[PDB]
Amino acid sequence: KKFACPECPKRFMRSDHLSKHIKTHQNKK
Ligand SMILES: [Zn+2]
Repeated sequence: KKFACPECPKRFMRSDHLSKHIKTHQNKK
């Protein structure tokens, strides 16, 4: 529900710091 790294079952309260986190899930490529 809401926004949150769809890759890992975590929880966040924003889209900025939340996006930067998912940025490490797709290193390069
Ligand atoms: Zn994640």
